[PDB]
Amino acid sequence: TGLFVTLEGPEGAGKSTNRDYLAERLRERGIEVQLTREPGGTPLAERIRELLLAPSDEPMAADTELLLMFAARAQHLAGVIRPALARGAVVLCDRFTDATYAYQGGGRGLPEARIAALESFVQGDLRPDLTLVFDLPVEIGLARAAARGRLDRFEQEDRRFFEAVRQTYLQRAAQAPERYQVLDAGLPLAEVQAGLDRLLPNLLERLN
Amino acid sequence: SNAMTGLFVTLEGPEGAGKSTNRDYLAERLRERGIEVQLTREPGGTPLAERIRELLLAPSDEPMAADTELLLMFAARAQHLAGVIRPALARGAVVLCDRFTDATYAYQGGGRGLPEARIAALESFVQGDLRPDLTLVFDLPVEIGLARARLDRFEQEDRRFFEAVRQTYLQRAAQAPERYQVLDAGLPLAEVQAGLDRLLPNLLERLNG
Ligand SMILES: Nc1ncnc2c1ncn2[C@@H]1O[C@H](COP(=O)(O)OP(=O)(O)O)[C@@H](O)[C@H]1O
Ligand SMILES: Nc1ncnc2c1ncn2[C@@H]1O[C@H](COP(=O)(O)OP(=O)(O)O)[C@@H](O)[C@H]1O
Ligand SMILES: Cc1cn([C@H]2C[C@H](O)[C@@H](COP(=O)(O)O)O2)c(=O)[nH]c1=O
Ligand SMILES: Cc1cn([C@H]2C[C@H](O)[C@@H](COP(=O)(O)O)O2)c(=O)[nH]c1=O
Ligand SMILES: [Mg+2]
Ligand SMILES: [Mg+2]
Repeated sequence: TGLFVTLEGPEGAGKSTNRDYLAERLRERGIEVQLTREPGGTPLAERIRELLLAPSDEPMAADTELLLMFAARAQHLAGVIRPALARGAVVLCDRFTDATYAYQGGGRGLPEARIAALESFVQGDLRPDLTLVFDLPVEIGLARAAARGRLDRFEQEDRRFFEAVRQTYLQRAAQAPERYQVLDAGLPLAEVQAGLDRLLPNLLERLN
Repeated sequence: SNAMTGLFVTLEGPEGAGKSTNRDYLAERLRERGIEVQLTREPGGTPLAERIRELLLAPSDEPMAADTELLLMFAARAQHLAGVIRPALARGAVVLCDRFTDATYAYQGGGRGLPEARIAALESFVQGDLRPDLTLVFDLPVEIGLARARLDRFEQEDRRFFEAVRQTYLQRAAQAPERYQVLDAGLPLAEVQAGLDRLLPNLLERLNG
């Protein structure tokens, strides 16, 4: 009886920031909210995250990257997301399978059909009830993120990779607007959050 | 490098059957004949695949979902295939691989109860049409193997789990006998190894063919 909401977008778009904003808006209204993120969300899934992000002189096969992302997702679904939904909680999840389509499909060039096969394999028919896409020019997000220290495997990638990621998110949202809301994350944060405030009534609608 | 066909041999069987011992025995016999061998094992075989092995085998208070276990096994396999197995086959090596996808059917299918069709789907997903040229099944009563063998996640399972493992290997071998050889791993090691000596000419025939 819960509601599954995911947050998506390029690096530095404001996913993590706005996850916490939405959580407070919901919690102050007396709603139980479970916050989580991918890859990760459980101790084992966090170990898989570490493998996915750590640079190595050994190149990771694209299939390995895809399978690890879905292995972490399977564990996270079983351990956190499904139990929260069964409790009737709102789950706010920072990244989910749209990120796999964007990064592994758009970025890595893996066929959409292969990603879809694993989506069905891991999730069955489970999909987010609502996905918020925080869209902006990738360089603006990269500048906000201001990566410091050793870059992780995805931070190592070039602009073409991240542009493909961005465009894949937009393409997927355009094909199923009933499930997606695209926010202009290039707006000042106060304006992005006003946009979120305006979606609140509907979110509650889907929820109840 | 050299561009000739190699041979993909896998070794399978219940816990303590003698897979690892006999992989090394075969390696020594082939190297005595001056044949290039690539030794490897699963899950593992590359730095990343070995980190995945660590997650698969280490006990934890957090239950690992069966789907997670299956996907991790195949993620390690994808990396291993790309990094070690395919290149070895392309340069004409005999790959001697301690466990491969038959173990997935046996442990994740027989043991865990995951549907065979789901494992088959991932097999095709990860391997395309690639299968071992020869799979050696070291078969014996599970209690004998266990009495040979701190325990990892799989070693902690019960006897019915291990019987399912054993029987799954035998079933798969019976269905595709052109690809499998079942050895009686309950014999003394020297007799198991005499059996391996006896099959070496056929192994070499597959390598040359
Ligand atoms: N609309 C915005 N305008 C200006 N700065 C923002 C905006 N959204 C987020 N930021 C800032 O950008 C940085 C990255 O935000 P973050 O939520 O970590 O992004 P993500 O999780 O999408 O990578 C943070 O310092 C955050 O305060
Ligand atoms: N046929 C055999 N008879 C007696 N002992 C054996 C035999 N095969 C292996 N062993 C011993 O049993 C133990 C497990 O062998 P190992 O090769 O590690 O098995 P596996 O890799 O199949 O678990 C080792 O101590 C090994 O020397
Ligand atoms: C969830 C998910 C994340 N990723 C990447 C996006 C990010 O670069 C990284 C996670 O970083 P993040 O926690 O800051 O969002 O993992 C994928 O490539 N595929 C996926 O399915
Ligand atoms: C290769 C593989 C191994 N396993 C298990 C069998 C063993 O208990 C364990 C590997 O340990 P081992 O080195 O002794 O063979 O992994 C699976 O469950 N599925 C697989 O696909
Ligand atoms: Mg973030
Ligand atoms: Mg062994």
